[PDB]
Amino acid sequence: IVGGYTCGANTVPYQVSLNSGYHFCGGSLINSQWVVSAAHCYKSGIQVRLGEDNINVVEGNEQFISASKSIVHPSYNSNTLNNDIMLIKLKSAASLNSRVASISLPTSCASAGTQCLISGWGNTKSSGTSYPDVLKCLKAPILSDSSCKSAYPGQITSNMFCAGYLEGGKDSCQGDSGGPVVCSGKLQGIVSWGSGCAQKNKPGVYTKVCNYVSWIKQTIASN
Ligand SMILES: [Ca+2]
Repeated sequence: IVGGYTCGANTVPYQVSLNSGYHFCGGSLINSQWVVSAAHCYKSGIQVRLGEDNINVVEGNEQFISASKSIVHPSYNSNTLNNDIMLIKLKSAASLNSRVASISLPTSCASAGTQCLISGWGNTKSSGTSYPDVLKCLKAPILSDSSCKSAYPGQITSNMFCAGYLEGGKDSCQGDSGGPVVCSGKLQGIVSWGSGCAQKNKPGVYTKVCNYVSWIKQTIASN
């Protein structure tokens, strides 16, 4: 399968579903008490759902935990989606196992051409509305900054990256907001935006997590 595929149950154990009566966004578990997501996913009364596969069915590996806190990045701009990152505290610590695991923070930024894993539940159709119910996966390289910016002129900042193919076809536009981009076992990206939807020269656009690591560590330790 060249593109969107079915991950397999609990193959991506750091993957979280944010629920407000429905699944509205994804997120990543970074330690037993904290989740990172996109700031554009900011909402009151979240329930964070861990160990999911089929989000409509109780399949036995779940943990359902209310969010106690959310902290949107102080420089988040909801017009440009610059600094599209938010931290979510769990009311109770999650219980960690094979299917519920934390993802490490990067120690450096990943380079262009690095193959990454993008995951989520969101829309599959470049042209229509089709929302599947088990965890979906995509493997794509990080594009060069040039390639990214020339696809979205004036719209890409240092705190963003693109991943995929300049011919489009395979993309995570609405492909599940808030969800992870993981490269070499490290969390590099957060599913942020993408003008169009898998259009020719319209990749996915991700929050460049490697710029925020000091913010994340300082903030979680203080909160
Ligand atoms: Ca389930």
